[PDB]
Amino acid sequence: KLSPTLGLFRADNFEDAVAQAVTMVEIGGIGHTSGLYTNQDVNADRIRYFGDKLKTARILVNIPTTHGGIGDLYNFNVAPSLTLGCGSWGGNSISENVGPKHLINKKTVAKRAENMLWHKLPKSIYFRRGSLPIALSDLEGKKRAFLVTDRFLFNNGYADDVVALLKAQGMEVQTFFEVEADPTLSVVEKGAAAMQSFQPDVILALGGGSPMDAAKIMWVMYEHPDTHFEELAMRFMDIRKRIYKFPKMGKKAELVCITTTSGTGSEVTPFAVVTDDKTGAKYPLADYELTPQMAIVDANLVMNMPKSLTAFGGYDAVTHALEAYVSVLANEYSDGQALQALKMLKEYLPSSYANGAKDPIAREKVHNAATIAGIAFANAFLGVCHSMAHKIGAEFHLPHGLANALLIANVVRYNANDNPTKQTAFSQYDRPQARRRYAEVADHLGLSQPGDRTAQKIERLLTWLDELKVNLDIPKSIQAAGVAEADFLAKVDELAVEAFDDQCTGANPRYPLIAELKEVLLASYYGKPFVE
Amino acid sequence: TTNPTSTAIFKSLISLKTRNGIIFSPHPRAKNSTNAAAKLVLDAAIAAGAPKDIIGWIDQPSVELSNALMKHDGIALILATGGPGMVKAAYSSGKPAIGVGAGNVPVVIDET
Amino acid sequence: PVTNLAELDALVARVKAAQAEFATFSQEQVDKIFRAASLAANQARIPLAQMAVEESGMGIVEDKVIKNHFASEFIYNKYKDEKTCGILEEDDNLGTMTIAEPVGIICGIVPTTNPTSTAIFKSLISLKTRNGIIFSPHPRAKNSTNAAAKLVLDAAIAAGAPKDIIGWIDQPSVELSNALMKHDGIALILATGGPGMVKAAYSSGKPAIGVGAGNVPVVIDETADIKRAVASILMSKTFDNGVVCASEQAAIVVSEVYDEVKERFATHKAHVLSKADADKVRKVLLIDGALNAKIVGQPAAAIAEMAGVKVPADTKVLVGEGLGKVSYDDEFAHEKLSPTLGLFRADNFEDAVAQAVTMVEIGGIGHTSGLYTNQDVNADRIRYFGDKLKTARILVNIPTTHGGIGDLYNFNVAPSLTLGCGSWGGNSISENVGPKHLINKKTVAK
Amino acid sequence: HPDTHFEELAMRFMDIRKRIYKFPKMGKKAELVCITTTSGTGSEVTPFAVVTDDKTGAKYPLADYELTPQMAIVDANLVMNMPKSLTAFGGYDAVTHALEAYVSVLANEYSD
Repeated sequence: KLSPTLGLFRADNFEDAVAQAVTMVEIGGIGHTSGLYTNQDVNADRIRYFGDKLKTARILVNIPTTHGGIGDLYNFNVAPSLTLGCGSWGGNSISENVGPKHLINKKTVAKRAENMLWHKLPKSIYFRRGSLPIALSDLEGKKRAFLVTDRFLFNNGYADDVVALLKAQGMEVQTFFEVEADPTLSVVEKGAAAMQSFQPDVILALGGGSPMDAAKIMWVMYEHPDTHFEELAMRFMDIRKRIYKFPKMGKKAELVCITTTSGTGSEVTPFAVVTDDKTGAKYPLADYELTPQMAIVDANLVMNMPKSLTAFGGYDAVTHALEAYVSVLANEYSDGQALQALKMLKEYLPSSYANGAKDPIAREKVHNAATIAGIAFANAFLGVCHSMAHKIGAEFHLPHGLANALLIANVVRYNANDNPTKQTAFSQYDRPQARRRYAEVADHLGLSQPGDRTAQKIERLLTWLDELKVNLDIPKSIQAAGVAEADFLAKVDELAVEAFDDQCTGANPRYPLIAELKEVLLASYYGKPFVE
Repeated sequence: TTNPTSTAIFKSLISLKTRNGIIFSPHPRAKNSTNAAAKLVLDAAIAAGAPKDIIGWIDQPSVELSNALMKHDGIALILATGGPGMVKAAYSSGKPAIGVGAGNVPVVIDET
Repeated sequence: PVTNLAELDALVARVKAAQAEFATFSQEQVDKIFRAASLAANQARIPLAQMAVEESGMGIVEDKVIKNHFASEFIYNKYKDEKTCGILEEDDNLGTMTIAEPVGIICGIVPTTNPTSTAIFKSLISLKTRNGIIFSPHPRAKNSTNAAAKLVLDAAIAAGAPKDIIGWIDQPSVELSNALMKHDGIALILATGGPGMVKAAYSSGKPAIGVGAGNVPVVIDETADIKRAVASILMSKTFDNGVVCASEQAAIVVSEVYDEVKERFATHKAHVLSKADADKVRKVLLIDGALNAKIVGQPAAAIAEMAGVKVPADTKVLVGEGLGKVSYDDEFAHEKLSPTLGLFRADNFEDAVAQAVTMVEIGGIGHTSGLYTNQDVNADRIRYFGDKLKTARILVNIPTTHGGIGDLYNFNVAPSLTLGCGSWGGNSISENVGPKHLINKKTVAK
Repeated sequence: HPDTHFEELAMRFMDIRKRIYKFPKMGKKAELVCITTTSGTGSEVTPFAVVTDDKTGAKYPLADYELTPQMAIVDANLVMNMPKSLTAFGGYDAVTHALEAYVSVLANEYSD
């Protein structure tokens, strides 16, 4: 009306008035203002019942929709009834008051900049024969303790030793031996629930592979019972996306780890793998707060562990090392002890494989070498072969450590390239050429004639590994490993596609594509040399 | 015509905020006072170091002139308010536009 | 069966009521639906990438799969939990409650270039806004899109969702699209892709924002190192045959560093070109004057022979010289969206700047632009250039894409997509989309 | 520990391997963030300290692993301008540190 005139309605009830109101506003076509006159602290239900139905810009209760009462203004802080526009007429177009950002145009300029590389380690480690008593001697008043182990090893006269030493000053403990070859999404929560019933304050990780890392996982689940778990995985998938925060531990428990298998560097790495229960979805966890603060590397354990599981672990470590050195993530830092472990292993593998426990020299030597390898790729990530072998082990239940050991050969032949600039990225930046690096390894072992070219040294290198791995009595084609090959061909197709993106990604200097993986897989299965 | 004065100074002032240039379409009803304000505010601005003008406004405003500048290429934006019929032609421009208007403003009173 | 306005309007009513009582949900319960939907869309990127490979027709698989990776994870990490239900903020001192509320029914337009990522994107953010979304797949790429519609809705349903929140079209057709796009019940529309498309979108009398791009120029001065930029834009140029938004369209080279850059391309798979093959490719480049629609995502050898000339096979991109003229009529001036590029011969810094500004305006949308130069000897140059250029976004010594070594290059940035504007007109600096663009306000004063 | 005197901090803990018996008990109410500046000293990682007396300058060496700072940062921005041959002095100190360390009887495989 816009004039000193008004028409009224005769409403029936609260809801009748509300209906008439909504119907009345829509006629304007712009939701601007609407008013409620009512009792105010006997009726809140009414307040926001009414608020729920009405879509103006702005609701006032027991207030005139203007400016200027007594003194300052009624109401004294509010935009004017004008200044409320919208970019649309259409309907329900809730007006918004105007601001200079509606009158101003933007810029962001992003800068070019450099990155962060890394080297971080667990603080505390011990290493000898009979470490255990003298290692744990420094365990004063840490009062509650929890065991993580496997029923095979707990079944052996091993756990008894540590619980006795826990009684030595006397700890309230409980053994947990209820993990099989893998983290499951099933034991993890029962273990978490049991210990959080116990509220232990020290966690004892025992063994090889699955027992330790699953613990870590459910360990952290004790730290935050509140959160769900995907986003622990989904949020933190790999390195260098330090975005943004931690699940917040160091809290109410510490980690003391005991390896048993010579060949896994897991007990130092901040890594974990968990498997889903429908279809076994892989979930990789990787961030440095996962590193245990306590690591002990005794030997007493493996004098009696038989061949060639020895070989399996050693070959896993071997793979870890050679991939780590050539990794694009390789700083100078990992090169030192990676080279060290590689050099020092070449003598003590044949002896320990042939001799043990008659040779209580080579066994602990290769144990330490494997630990050093774990030190190495703790910062340099894995190679494509590693997750790919994860896969081959996955479908055919093949153990880790030898599955990759069947691959390494062709793998470096894939790296055996002069300059294919087909898919490589940023080649001449920090990684001049892998071939040279390999040759440095070769002559660095002295595996080369003083007068040689690179490729000469390279073939010497992988010949060395060839009959070296001959020495340890392993099949040379995966068919010789006992695999039905018709289905191999049938299912290698999708095997390769998941082999591509399985976190490899990957410091692999060169891109693979789906095709090359397939060539390599078939060549390795037949023991054929992948060469082009 | 309802608020020929406050709106003009409003827009002009916030424009000089945005380091802008503003063009005015006064109503043939209420233009002389609006143009007087245009003078006055520009004069204040000039006696502060402003460029010789930042205001434009229409003398004897007419519909075809309004459509011509409203469809002028050089203009970057338009600010309309008032009659519903007005802002709808404003939206019918293929150009960015926002219109300040209102609808029927209802109040309801209960027994309590 | 989605074919006629009978069943179209029926399903409109269906999803529309479903939104009506969907919008009544508490934040801490929609969150679970959120997590589950994100997860279940998250793992199976490989399938829809693969059957996108078959349905759409071109392109590279892993680019597609990891765009799905990046898109899903960006979306979730992008919007973990931001208060969108009920009260937003309170002033008990003045009794001013500010709350928010969903908008309504929205249509979604799916281009063939990214038929998958866009759909999940829109749908996921919609269930964020407690919305209902309608899809207009392209008759090219619809089956994979509808498969995604199934899959994501199935995840949502196995979380407590109303029986549907998706609508999508079977055998999409233009009249159906105009009917729903002009349907009364719809509250908004989200279009992207062809310039011609979003203009009809704006021609609706209804709120609309379109995600597009213009010709993306880069300029190179004498003080930059050649091989660096050469590298970066080979990676971007080759990305799935250069079909991503905000990708290379014009190479601007200052005077005396020119032929050396050119042989640097010649030292690589790029094929320079300065003869009648200019016309030989410009025919199919712009046949109808409207950007002939099968150069899209096609390999360099394919587009060379299918332009009529035979080329060394491993070549990656063809390079055009007949570009001394600067205007619309140049087909190199328009965007290419294929592993092809044309360059300029600039005279000085300011010549290149002028050509750049003239080049951008042709796109009509200020989206992206690139400077390759020395960086701490020239700041005057930096922001001289910054002063003249009005794209959305300036990058110096950087490719305008996503994914280098490790995290991303650059590792914190919105995608080249997701950048729309409420206007086409000119200099319309794109803004990326957010839920406040999808949510309505309230303050109640006490 | 404001309470204790200081000799026995030195007198009690003179070198390595006499882990007899306890700590002065820190990790307490402050943390350590260290920035080296001189290329050639590994002090900012070592749990070592040297203090000199005031009569005659009696040397007091302190050595035990809880002295290690939890935080170490090694930037370069610092020494582009530090002149020759103080560069050489630090580098040669580090050189000595290394060659002695390798041949030391305490040398495990770890330091090699």
